[PDB]
Amino acid sequence: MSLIDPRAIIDPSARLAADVQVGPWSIVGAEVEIGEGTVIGPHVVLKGPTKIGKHNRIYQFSSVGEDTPKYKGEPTRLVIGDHNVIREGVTIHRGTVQDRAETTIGDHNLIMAYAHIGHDSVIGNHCILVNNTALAGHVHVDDWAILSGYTLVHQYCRIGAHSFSGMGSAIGKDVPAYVTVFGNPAEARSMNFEGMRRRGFSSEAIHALRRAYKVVYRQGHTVEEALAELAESAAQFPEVAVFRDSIQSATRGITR
Amino acid sequence: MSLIDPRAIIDPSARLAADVQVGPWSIVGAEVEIGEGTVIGPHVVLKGPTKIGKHNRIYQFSSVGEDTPKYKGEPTRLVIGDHNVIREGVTIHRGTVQDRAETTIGDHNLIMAYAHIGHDSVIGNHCILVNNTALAGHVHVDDWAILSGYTLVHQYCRIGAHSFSGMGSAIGKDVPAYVTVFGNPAEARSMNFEGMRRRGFSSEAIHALRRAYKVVYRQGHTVEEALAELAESAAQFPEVAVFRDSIQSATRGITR
Amino acid sequence: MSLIDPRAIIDPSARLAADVQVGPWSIVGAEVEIGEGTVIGPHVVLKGPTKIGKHNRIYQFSSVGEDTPKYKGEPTRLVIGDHNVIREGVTIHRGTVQDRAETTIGDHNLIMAYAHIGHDSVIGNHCILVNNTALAGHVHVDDWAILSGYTLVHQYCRIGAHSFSGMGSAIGKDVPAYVTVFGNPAEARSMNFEGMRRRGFSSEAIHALRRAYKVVYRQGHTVEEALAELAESAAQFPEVAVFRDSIQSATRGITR
Ligand SMILES: CCc1ccccc1OCC(=O)N(CC(=O)NC)Cc1ccc(-n2cncn2)cc1
Ligand SMILES: CCc1ccccc1OCC(=O)N(CC(=O)NC)Cc1ccc(-n2cncn2)cc1
Ligand SMILES: CCc1ccccc1OCC(=O)N(CC(=O)NC)Cc1ccc(-n2cncn2)cc1
Repeated sequence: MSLIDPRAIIDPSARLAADVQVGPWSIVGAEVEIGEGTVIGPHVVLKGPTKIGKHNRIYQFSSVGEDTPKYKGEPTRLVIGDHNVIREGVTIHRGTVQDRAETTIGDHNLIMAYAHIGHDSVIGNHCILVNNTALAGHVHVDDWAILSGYTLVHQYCRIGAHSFSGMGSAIGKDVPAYVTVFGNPAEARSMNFEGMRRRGFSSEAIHALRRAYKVVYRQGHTVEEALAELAESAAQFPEVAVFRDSIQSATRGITR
Repeated sequence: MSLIDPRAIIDPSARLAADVQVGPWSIVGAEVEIGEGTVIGPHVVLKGPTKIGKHNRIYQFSSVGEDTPKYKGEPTRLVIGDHNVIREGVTIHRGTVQDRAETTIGDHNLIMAYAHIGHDSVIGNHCILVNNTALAGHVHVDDWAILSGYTLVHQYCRIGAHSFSGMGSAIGKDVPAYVTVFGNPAEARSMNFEGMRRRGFSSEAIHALRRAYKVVYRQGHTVEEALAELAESAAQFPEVAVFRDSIQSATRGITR
Repeated sequence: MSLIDPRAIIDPSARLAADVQVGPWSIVGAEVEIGEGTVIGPHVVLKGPTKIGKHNRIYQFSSVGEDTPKYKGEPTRLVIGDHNVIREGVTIHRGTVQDRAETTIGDHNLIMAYAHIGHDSVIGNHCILVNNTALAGHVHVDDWAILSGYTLVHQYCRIGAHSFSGMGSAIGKDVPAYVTVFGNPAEARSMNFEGMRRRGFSSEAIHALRRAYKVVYRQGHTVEEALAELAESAAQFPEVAVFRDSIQSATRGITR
């Protein structure tokens, strides 16, 4: 009946909205802030400084807000947005504040059982990290990306918007927006046309993206050559600009 | 010491046989039925509608009977047989009743630490799912199959009786009965002759199965041509019929 | 306030040093011995016969000292040294005493989330097992080895001192000291020069080891031929002797 179970431990410094639910044997640690409509299951460990937004769901056996591995006492933070689902056994680490490297998760994400979000990672909105996906640290996952079960992501990799990885992919380089990748080591296969159609992209945009993939991957061009050729299409289609920008911001080279 | 620990939470609608043991801080949810001689460890989450048979053992940090990912309020079920061992951290999801697709586990299975059994999967008898094996959903695992640690199985795949996967195999196609598969992506290597000898298969049946593997994999035959060539041997040896039948029922093609 | 939380369960046969901390809902099982300065987190399961040394930290949802898979009642043990960190969800199994095959962990090790240490495994000092690394059983990990996230190790493998595995590596053979291995199946790539520099190895020692790698992997020599050509260098440099000794004691062959 009581929203906060009497068997839960709520640190005196934690700040909760009035309707937050916390299950039995859960720990809401010092410096944890939890927003309206959030439901914390039983057996959850929350550590701070962490901000959890509204209408989130965190399942049993999760450890959210764990320590970042420059100096002792350096402020760190984890920020989670709204309408996220964090399934059982998920581990999420905090990130450093002063260098703008906090760990941050946006809205409407689904982080499935035993997934791992390493320190300083940034997840956008509407992403899906399937069971046991592991982000080593400093990984950027843009909107609508889907990482299938047991995908591994090397530190500093960028996962483009609407990209997709096959199960067991081992990502060591950047994944451009819309690109589908598979295997260990991951290799580019195609584009996520299915995702584009579900998102309501025009047939013209999809056609421009199919041509864009060919320019980058099938016409023997260098990254510099491909970027120069994409400028025109990118200026005309915002979806092609999303693709072009992801190749431009690749620091680890692109997955091929 | 009381069989049902006073620190566990037992829903009034749960039905436990008189000798059932439940450890501290476990939750036995509504519509969970537990049979004679079953031992639930501490820190277990059981959710229903779920039926657990006799003489099972469920270890700590497991979540058994989690929600399946057509309509709101559709009755779903999980059925577990007898003499099974579900180790720490295992996750098992329920499945839909209406279409006869509930999640089902038979008898004498060993489901090792952090293994995942996705919605609508069906496991037979005497199977071994090693640490972190993950069945995406709608997977059928036939009797005596052994999936080595960290094996990944794509949705709708069928794992044949007495088959074997090496550690870290990523299975995207059906695995015929007796076949040994390895790697990411999985590739067929041989037959599990060691398993046949442990089961007491005759020298004649083993010989016929060795010839059958060659018909399918080493003589350039198409699946259709292979199935016709095995017809005679399958009528004479029930074990060859198991192999032929697994290739016949392969909807995603066979692992090569 | 109290060092042993009143919500923890301490078996009457367990032996703890006076200053041991045990968090809420943790179970310190029968025949568990815990040394000075060790901190057991909440939701931890410790099973014995197990010895845990001094200044260790064991995190939530870990199962340490679980049963090993000759006869019923054969004495089995797990021994952990000092200054180790065992992160969330780690599973560590005991090993047999009679044949001197107990599971042993030395000092200053870091065993990261969901790692698995199988029965009869031996971990030295200053090792790092990254998230979800799994040692099947009977694995020997020598000092300073680093196994990246999701590394899988086959039973009976030896991981040499200062060696390194890339994320998702599937190790089926021995890894010589200082060697870097990657992929599924694992392949030798180079030497851990970064590790050598962190240990303050001389310029001569770092150069003799680079020469040693070439003798074994780049000059078309057989193992017996390579061991002969290393004999002179091993006599002058103790670090080359460590490399030579790991190749000489390889029972499953060397990773190539
Ligand atoms: C074997 C590893 C594994 C383990 C567990 C699950 C799947 C696994 O591999 C398959 C996989 O990752 N996907 C395919 C699949 O299961 N589709 C349903 C991608 C995927 C896409 C979307 C979603 N969800 C969207 N809302 C809820 N879930 C789920 C998965
Ligand atoms: C590194 C991944 C990994 C992680 C954990 C364990 C093994 C792992 O890989 C090895 C593996 O999966 N097997 C080999 C092995 O450990 N044999 C003992 C298959 C196997 C066959 C049978 C059993 N049983 C256990 N109880 C009864 N049967 C266990 C394994
Ligand atoms: C995706 C799998 C994965 C999952 C989780 C983490 C990393 C993962 O892969 C990367 C990886 O395993 N390493 C690279 C890396 O993260 N370096 C910081 C090796 C490594 C080396 C040293 C240490 N630590 C030393 N002291 C404390 N930790 C950590 C990792």
